[PDB]
Amino acid sequence: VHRILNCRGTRIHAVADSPPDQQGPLVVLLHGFPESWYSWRHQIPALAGAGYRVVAIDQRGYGRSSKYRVQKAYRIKELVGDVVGVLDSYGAEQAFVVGHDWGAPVAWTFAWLHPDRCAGVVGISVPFAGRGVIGLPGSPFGERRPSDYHLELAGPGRVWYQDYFAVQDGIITEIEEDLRGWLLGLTYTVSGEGMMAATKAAVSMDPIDVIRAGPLCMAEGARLKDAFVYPETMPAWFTEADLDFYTGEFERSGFGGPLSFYHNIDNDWHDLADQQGKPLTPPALFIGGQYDVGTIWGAQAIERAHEVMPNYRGTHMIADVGHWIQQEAPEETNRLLLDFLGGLRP
Amino acid sequence: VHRILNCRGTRIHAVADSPPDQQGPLVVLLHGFPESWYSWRHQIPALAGAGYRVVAIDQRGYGRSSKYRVQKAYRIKELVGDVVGVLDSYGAEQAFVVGHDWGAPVAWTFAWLHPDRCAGVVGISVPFAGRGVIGLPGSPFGERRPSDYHLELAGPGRVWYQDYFAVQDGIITEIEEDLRGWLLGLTYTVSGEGMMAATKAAVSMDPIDVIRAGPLCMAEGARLKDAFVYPETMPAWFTEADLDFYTGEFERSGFGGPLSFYHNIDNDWHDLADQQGKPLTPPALFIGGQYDVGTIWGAQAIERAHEVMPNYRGTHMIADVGHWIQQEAPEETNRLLLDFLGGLRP
Ligand SMILES: O=C(Nc1ccccc1)Nc1ccccc1
Ligand SMILES: O=C(Nc1ccccc1)Nc1ccccc1
Repeated sequence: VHRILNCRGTRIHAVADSPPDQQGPLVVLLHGFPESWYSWRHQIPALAGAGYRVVAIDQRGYGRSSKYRVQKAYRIKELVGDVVGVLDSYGAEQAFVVGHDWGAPVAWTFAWLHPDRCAGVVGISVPFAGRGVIGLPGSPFGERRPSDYHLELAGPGRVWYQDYFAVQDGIITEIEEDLRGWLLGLTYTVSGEGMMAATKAAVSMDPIDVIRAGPLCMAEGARLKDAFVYPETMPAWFTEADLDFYTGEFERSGFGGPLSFYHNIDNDWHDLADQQGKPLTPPALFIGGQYDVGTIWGAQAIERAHEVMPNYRGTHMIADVGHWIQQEAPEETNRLLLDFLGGLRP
Repeated sequence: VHRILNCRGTRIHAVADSPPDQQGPLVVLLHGFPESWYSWRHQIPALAGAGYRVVAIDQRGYGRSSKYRVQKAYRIKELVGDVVGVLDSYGAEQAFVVGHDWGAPVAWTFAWLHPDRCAGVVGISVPFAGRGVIGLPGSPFGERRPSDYHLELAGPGRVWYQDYFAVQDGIITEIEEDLRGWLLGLTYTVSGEGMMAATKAAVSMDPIDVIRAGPLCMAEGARLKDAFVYPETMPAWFTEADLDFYTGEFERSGFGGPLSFYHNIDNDWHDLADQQGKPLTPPALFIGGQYDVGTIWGAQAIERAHEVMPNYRGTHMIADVGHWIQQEAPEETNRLLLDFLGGLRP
C-alpha cells in the first residue's frame, strides 16, 4: 500500500490500493494545504472497491516526499510534472485526476496542459481558475495580478493571509509555538460547524467585502492564529487520532515546502499566461461545499465553468459542509466521484 | 522515553532515560550533520545505567523538532538557546553537555556563554574553535573569515563542500534523486573503513593541501555525490536498519534546516566576535578519531586546547575510527564519557 516513486529525480511517496488483480483505471488523488495522502483515507477503499487503481500522494514538500528549499521547486508546472511522473511510474497513458484545495489547481493545470494524459479531472473546493490558480470574488480567472488584487482591494491596514503565508517567517513562527493546536484551530475555523458557528453569531451584503471582516483577513502586525476558533470537543469527522496523524506529519516535514506553494502564486500566474484562452478539454467536474471558502470565493469562476471547459460534466454542491469536503462528507464525495468515473471511459 | 519540549516557542523533540527514581545529573546529547537523537542510541542506556538523566534531542530543523525556513533561525546562539530551553524544561540549573559534529560547536558555545549552567562539556569530532565554529588547518579559532579562507586557499577551480552546502540548491537536488543512497555514500566515505580504504589506495605531505584532492573538495560544477564511495556490504556498525531509520527521518524532514546550519557559519563567526579572547571555563573534554576529518582539520585547535580552556581535562583519540565516532566506537566512547562525568560534581 505504501509506495516510493521517483521516475525523474523527485521522490514522491504514496498510498495505493486496487483490486487484487492490480488492474483498472488509474485514479490519482492530490491533497491540499495543510494536508496529506491521509486526507483521502475515506476515498481510497471505495475507489479500490469499485475496481480502480487508486494512488494518493504526498505532494513535494509534504509528508515523505522530497523537500526542496528553493522557491522555484514549488511552481505550478513542477507540481504538475510530479503528477506526470506518477503516471509514468505506473506506466499509465491516461489517468483520472482528483484534486482538493491546492491539489485542485494542480489537477486542473494537469488537464489543461496534458489532455492526452487525462481521462478526466475533478477539482474539489477550488474551481478551475485558469492562470489565476485560485478564483476570487474579483478575479475568477486571474484577470488582475494575484498579489496586486490582494494588497489593494482587500484591506486598508489589513493583510491577505496568502501574502502572509508567502513571507514564510511570522507564519511559521506562529505555527511552531504550538503546531498541534494550530492545525486544530485552522481545521475547525474553516470547517462546516466552525463556519456555521461564526455565522450563528449573526449579531448578507456584498461578497467582495465578506472576505474582509473574515477570519483570513488579518490586521497588519497580528497573527492569523489570533482569529482561530477552537471546538469544545473534537468534531465527529475530525478525531483526536486524525489530528495526531497530521500533527505527526508536519512536525517532521515543517510548513516551508507547503507555504512555498503560496509564495509562487504570482509566478504561476505568469507561467500560465501562454495558456490563457485555450480551453480545458478533458471531462471535468467540480465539487463544492456550501460553507467552503474555496467554493464561495470561486463563485464567479463556477458560474463561468462551461465557458472554459467545453466538456464540463457539472457543478455539485454538498450542503452543510465547509472546506475539508472529502473529510466532512466522505460518502457523499465518494458517490459523486464514483458516478463521474463510472460514466467515463478509461 | 519520547518527549516533546517547548519552553519558549520552539518545539524540541527528544528521547530521554534515567534511573526509575528519575534522579541524577542531567546529560544532554547533541547530534551533528546529518544525524539525529538516534546517533546516541548506544550511549543513552549506558548513561542512564550509570545513574544519569540522559536527554538526546533532535536539533531544530531535524527529526520532529520545529522546522524554520528563515536563515536567522539557524544561527549559533539560537541553537544554543534551544539547549538552555532543554535545561529549563527539566528545571536543571546545570547540565553536562555532549556534542558531536555540528552538535559540538553548539555544546562548546553553550559552555562558553553559559558557564553558570554547565557542569562540564564534551565535544566529539569537532574540537573547540572559538568564533571559528569549526577549526581548520589554517584557522583553528576563526582567525580569518570562514567563507574567505574557503574560496581562496582551498582550490583554484574547485569548491569547498561547506559553501556548496550553504547554497542549498544543487546540494538538495543531488540528495533528493536518491536520499537513502546519499546517506549510505556520505556515511561510508568519511567512516573509518571508508577512509582507510581510500588511503589503502596509496598509489604524507602538507595537511593544508590534503583537504584538497580530498572527497569534500569538489570541482566547480560537479556533484559532491560524485566522490562518494559505497561499501559492497553494510558495515558492522552501521546496519540496514540504522540506515532505514535515518532515511525515514530525512525524507520527512528534508535537509533545508540542517544545511542552514552551514549557511550561517560566517554569520556565527560574526555573532561570536564579542566573545573572542574570553576563556571557556567549565570542565572541558574532547574526543577525536584517528581518521575523522573533524579531528584532523582541527589538529591546531587541539594542540592549543589548554590555552583557551583553562580547565581542559584532556584530548582522547580513538584509533581506527572515522567521523561517526560514537557510532563507530560506542563502548570506547561510553568509557570516556563515563570517566569524565564520573570524576565530576553535578
Ligand atoms: O488557501 C487555500 N488554498 C489555496 C489553494 C490554491 C491557491 C490558493 C489558495 N486553502 C486554505 C485552506 C484552509 C484554510 C485557509 C486556506
Ligand atoms: O562538516 C561537518 N561538520 C561541521 C560541523 C560544524 C561546523 C562546520 C562543519 N560534518 C561533516 C560530516 C560528515 C561528512 C562531511 C562533513
